[PDB]
Amino acid sequence: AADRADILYNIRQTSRPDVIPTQRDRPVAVSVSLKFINILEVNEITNEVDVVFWQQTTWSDRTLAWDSSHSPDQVSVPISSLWVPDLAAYNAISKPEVLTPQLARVVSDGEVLYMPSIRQRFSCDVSGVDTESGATCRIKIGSWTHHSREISVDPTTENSDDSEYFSQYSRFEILDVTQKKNSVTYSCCPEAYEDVEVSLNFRKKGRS
Amino acid sequence: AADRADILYNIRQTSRPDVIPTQRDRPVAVSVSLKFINILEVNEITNEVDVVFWQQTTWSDRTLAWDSSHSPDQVSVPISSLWVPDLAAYNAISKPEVLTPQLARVVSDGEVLYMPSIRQRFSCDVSGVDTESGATCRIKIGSWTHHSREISVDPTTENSDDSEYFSQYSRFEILDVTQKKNSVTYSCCPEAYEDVEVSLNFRKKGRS
Amino acid sequence: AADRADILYNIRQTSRPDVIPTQRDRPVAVSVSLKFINILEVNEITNEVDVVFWQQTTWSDRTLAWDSSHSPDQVSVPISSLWVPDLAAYNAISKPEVLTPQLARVVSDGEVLYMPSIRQRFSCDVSGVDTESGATCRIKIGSWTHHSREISVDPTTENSDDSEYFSQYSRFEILDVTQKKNSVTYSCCPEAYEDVEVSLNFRKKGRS
Amino acid sequence: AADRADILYNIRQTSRPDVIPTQRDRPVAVSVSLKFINILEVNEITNEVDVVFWQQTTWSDRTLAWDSSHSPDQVSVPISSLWVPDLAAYNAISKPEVLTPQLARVVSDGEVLYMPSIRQRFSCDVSGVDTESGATCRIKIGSWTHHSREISVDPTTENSDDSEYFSQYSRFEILDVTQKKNSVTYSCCPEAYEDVEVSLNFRKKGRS
Amino acid sequence: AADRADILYNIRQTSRPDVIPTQRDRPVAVSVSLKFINILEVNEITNEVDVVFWQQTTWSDRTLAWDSSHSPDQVSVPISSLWVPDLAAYNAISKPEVLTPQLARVVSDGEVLYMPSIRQRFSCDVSGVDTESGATCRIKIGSWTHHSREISVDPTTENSDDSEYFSQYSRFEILDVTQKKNSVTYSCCPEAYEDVEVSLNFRKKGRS
Ligand SMILES: O=[N+]([O-])/C=C1\NCCN1Cc1ccc(Cl)nc1
Ligand SMILES: O=[N+]([O-])/C=C1\NCCN1Cc1ccc(Cl)nc1
Ligand SMILES: O=[N+]([O-])/C=C1\NCCN1Cc1ccc(Cl)nc1
Ligand SMILES: O=[N+]([O-])/C=C1\NCCN1Cc1ccc(Cl)nc1
Ligand SMILES: O=[N+]([O-])/C=C1\NCCN1Cc1ccc(Cl)nc1
Repeated sequence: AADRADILYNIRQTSRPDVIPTQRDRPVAVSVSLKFINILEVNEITNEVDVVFWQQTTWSDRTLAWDSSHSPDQVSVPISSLWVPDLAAYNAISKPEVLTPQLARVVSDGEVLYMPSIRQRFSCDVSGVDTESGATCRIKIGSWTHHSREISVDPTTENSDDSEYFSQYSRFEILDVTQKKNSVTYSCCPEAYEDVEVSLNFRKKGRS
Repeated sequence: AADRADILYNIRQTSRPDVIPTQRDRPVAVSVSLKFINILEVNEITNEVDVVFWQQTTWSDRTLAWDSSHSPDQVSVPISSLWVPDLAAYNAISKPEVLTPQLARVVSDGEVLYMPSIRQRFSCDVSGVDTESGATCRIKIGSWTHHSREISVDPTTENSDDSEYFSQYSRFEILDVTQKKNSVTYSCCPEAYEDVEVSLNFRKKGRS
Repeated sequence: AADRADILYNIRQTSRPDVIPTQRDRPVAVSVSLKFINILEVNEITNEVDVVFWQQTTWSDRTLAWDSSHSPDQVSVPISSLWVPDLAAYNAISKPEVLTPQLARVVSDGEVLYMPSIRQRFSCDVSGVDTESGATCRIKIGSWTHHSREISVDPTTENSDDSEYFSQYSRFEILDVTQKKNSVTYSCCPEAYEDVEVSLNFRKKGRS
Repeated sequence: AADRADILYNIRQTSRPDVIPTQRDRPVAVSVSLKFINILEVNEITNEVDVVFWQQTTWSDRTLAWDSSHSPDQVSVPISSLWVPDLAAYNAISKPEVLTPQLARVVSDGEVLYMPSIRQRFSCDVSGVDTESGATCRIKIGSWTHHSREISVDPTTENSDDSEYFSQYSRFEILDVTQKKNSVTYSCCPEAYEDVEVSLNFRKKGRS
Repeated sequence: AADRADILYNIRQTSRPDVIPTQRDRPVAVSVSLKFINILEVNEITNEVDVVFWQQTTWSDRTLAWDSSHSPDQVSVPISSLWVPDLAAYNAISKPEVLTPQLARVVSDGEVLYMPSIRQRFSCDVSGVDTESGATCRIKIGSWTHHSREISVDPTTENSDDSEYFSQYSRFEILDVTQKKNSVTYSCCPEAYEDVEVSLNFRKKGRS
C-alpha cells in the first residue's frame, strides 16, 4: 500500500533525467501543442512579437510506470526529476521565460504531460498585422540535439478552438492557428531533425 | 525541552518538499488572499497593469507538527525545506518577482503561512480606470498542476480595509477588492482546477 | 595556535544558517543603518526612486565564538555560512541588487557585521524634489517574518556625516537623513514587527 | 551491449570538466563555425550590433570513447558534465545569451559536438550598413585562457550558403561571411591565443 | 612527471576558496590593473558611463606551487576552486557583467592570475567629455571586507599604452590613464582599507 511519497520516491530511483527513454530501438514520440494566451509587443518594423502560450507537451516514459491498484494514478513531479524533451523554438530571439511552477504530471502507466506557460519573443513575419488578412507568424519548435530516430515531434491532432484560452483583453485577435510538421537535415549531421511549425494568423482589433 | 534548532532539525527529517501533504485521501486546503500594496504601471491601450501585492497563503502540513509544550510554537523556515502550493496567476504575463526573503512561518501544529511580497504584470481589463467608477482587473490564482481532489483554494473572507496597506504614493487608489472562488476544467484532464478570482476595482487619483 | 582555516572550519561546524541565534530566550538585537551613496533615477510623477546605499548591519551570534588568544580575532565569511536577519524594505518595488561580494565580517566574541552596497528602487514621496526644501522619501526596513520577540531592529546610534560617502556626481544632493525606530502589528499575528524608518530629504542640485 | 544509460553513466564517470583533454602533448584541436541566424539591432553611430548565431563547436576527448559495436555511438550530454573550450568573443560587449538547451553531442570515438544558438552584442565597424556595399562587422572568437600550445582554433572549412539559415524577416541581409584563422598575442608574454575572425558583410534591406 | 589533471587535483586539495591565503600574518599582496577596451553608454547629464575593461588581478598562494621542470608551468582553473580577492568598484552603480569564462591561471611558483573582461556602469565625473581636454572618470577598486593588514592592493605601474587594446569603434578615445593608491577608514572599523583609484581621461572623438 504505497502513497504519493512512495510513488515519488520510487520514481527518483528509476528515473534518469539525462537519459532519453528510448524503448527498444524506437524514437520517443513527443506531441506538442501551443495554446496561445496573449500577444504583447509586436513590432512590424523589426518583425518581432512577444507571445505567451501554454506549451502542452506529452510523451511516454515506461521507466516511470508503477502499480496504481492501491496507489494514485497520477502525481505532480518537478521536471528536474524526470527526462524532458530538449525542445527549442528555432526562431526565438530570447530564452523562454517560464511563468508557471515547473511541475509535470506523471501517470502510473508512464505517460507524461508538461504544460508550462511561456513568454518568449520571436523573429517572424509580422507584416500585415494591421490589415484584415492579418499577419502570419510561424513558430518552429523541435528537439535541439535528438534527431528523428531518437525524437519525433508531431502536433497533437485535436480540433480545438484556436482562441479558447486567448485573453479577451489583448489588443490582438487570433484569426487562425495551424500546426504542421517537417523534417530537416542540417550540416553537422546526416540524420534528420523533426520540427513542428505553428502558424499564428492574427491581427489588431478595432480596425476601420 | 527543545529549541529552535531541534524544531528545524525535525522539520528537516519529516518534510517532503516534493510530496503534497494530503492527509488521507482528500485535497490539501490552501487559503489564498491578496493584500494590494501598489499599482505601479497601467496601460489603458494594452490592458496591462504592473502591481505589488502580498500573497497571503496558508495550509496545513501534519508531518511538521511537533510539541511546543516547552519550546517555541513557531519558527521561520526556508520554503525550500517545505512543500508549497504550486500556485500561479492564470492571467499573469511576467514571472512573479518575489521581493521578500523566501521564508515561511510554521506553527507547532503543522500550520503553514507564507506571505511573499510580489511584483507581477497582468493582462486584465483596464477600461474605465480614468473614470470615477474606475476599472476592474480580475486576477485568477490557483494550483497549476493539482486538480480539485488534490488541492482546494478558498479566499480569506476577512472583510477588511482593501487599501489597508496600499501605498499612499501610488498614482492610483483602490475602490474595492472582492475575492470569489472559482472552478475550471481543461482539455488534459476531466477533473477541474480550483482558483480564487480577485477583482481589483481601482482608478487613477485626481480631480476632474 | 589556530589559523583562519581552523576558524572557518569550526564556524561551519557550529553555525546554523537557518536558525536564529537567540540568547537565553530573548530576541536577536539587529542594528541597521544606511549610508547613502547615490540617488539615480527619480520620478516625481510616479513617486519612485532608484537609490544606492550601504546597509550597515550588525548582530550577535555567540555560537560562532572562538578563542582568539593565539589566533586572529576576525575573519571574512560568506553569508551562506551564517544565519542572517531576513531584512526587507517594505516599500521597495524591485528586489535588492547587491553590488558587492557577499561576505560578512565575524569577530571571535560572536559579533557579526555585514555591509552590502545595495541598489534598489522604492515607492515613496518624491514630491518637491525640484524645490529648495527638496523631497523626503521614507524607507522602511525590518525583519519580514521575525516579530519583536524574535528580532529587534534599532538604528545604529552612530552619527556619520549623512552624505559623507554620497557621490558628488549625483544630480541630487542630500539635505538631511534621520533614521527613526518603529513597530507594526498585522492581521496574521498579535505580536508586532520592528522596523527602522529612514527619511531621506534630498533635492536636485541648483544652478547659477 | 550497453544501452544509453550505461553510456551516459560512463561519460559522467570519466569526464573531467576542468581538465583540458590533451592527447599526448599536442594542443586540443577545436573547430569553430558561426551560422548567422539574425541581425536584430544595429547602430551605426555607436558601432554596435545585436546578432543571433549558431556557434558550431567541435573537438575530441578520447577518454570518453566507448565500444559502440553493439551499442549507440552517439548521445546527448549536458555540457555541465563535460570539459568545454573556454571560447570568448574578444569584441563582445555583452555576456553570450544561450537560447538553446545546453546539450552537447558525444560520439563513441570521443568526438564532441556542441552548437548553442547565441544572441550577443558586439563592438564592431557598422559604417556603411546603409549602402549597397553594406558594412563589415568582424567578430573574433578564440580561447580566453589557453594559448596555442594548449588549444588550437580552426574554422570548420565547409562550403555553404553564408546565410543558409539567416532569417528572411530580418531588416538586414547578408552579403558575405569569411571566417579566417588568426591569432592574438599580448605584451606581457610570447603566448599566442588562436581565434577565428568572422567577417560579417551585411546591409539594411531595401524596402523595394 | 605530472600531467594537468594531477596539478589541478593538488590545487583542489590545498586551495581554500573561502580562506584568504595569508603568510604568517603578512597581508596578501594583490595587484590590480585595468585595461580599458570600450566606453559605451555615456551620459554627461547624470554623470554615468558604461565601461568595458579587463580587470587584471594578480596575487600568490605559494602552497599551490609545484615543480614544472618536466610538467606544465601553468593551468587554467575555475575560480570557484580558488580563493579570489573580494574586490569591488566603490563607485559602480551596477553589478559587474563578467563577459569571459571565469577561469584563472595558476603558475607553478604559486602565482595566480585572473583577467575577466568586465562591463560595468559607473557614477563619475563625465563633465567635459565633449571637449579637447575631455572628462576624467575616477574608478576606485579595492577589497570590500579585508583591511590593509589582510590585503593590500597595488596598481601595477607597468609600461603599457592606455588604449593599447581600446576599441577603435568606440565613440570615444582615451587621452590618459593614471593609477594611484589610497587607504581609507570607515565608520565601522578602526583598521583601514586600501584601494587603487584609476583616472580615465577620455573624450568624444571628433573630426577637428
Ligand atoms: O489546458 N490544459 O489541458 C491544462 C491546463 N491549462 C492551464 C493549467 N492546466 C492544468 C495542468 C495540467 C497538467 C500539467 Cl503538467 N500542467 C498544468
Ligand atoms: O500582513 N500580515 O499578516 C503579515 C505581514 N505583512 C508584512 C510582513 N508580515 C509579517 C509576516 C508574517 C508571517 C510570514 Cl510567513 N511572512 C511575513
Ligand atoms: O545547424 N546545424 O548544423 C545543426 C543543428 N541546427 C539546429 C539543430 N541542429 C542539430 C544539433 C546537433 C548536435 C548538436 Cl550538439 N546541436 C544541434
Ligand atoms: O593582457 N594579458 O596579458 C592577457 C590577456 N588579456 C585578455 C585575455 N588575456 C589572456 C589571459 C591570461 C591569463 C588569464 Cl587568468 N586569463 C586570460
Ligand atoms: O562604511 N563602513 O563602515 C565600512 C565599509 N565601507 C565600504 C567598505 N567597508 C568595509 C567593510 C567592512 C566589513 C564588512 Cl562586513 N563589509 C565591508
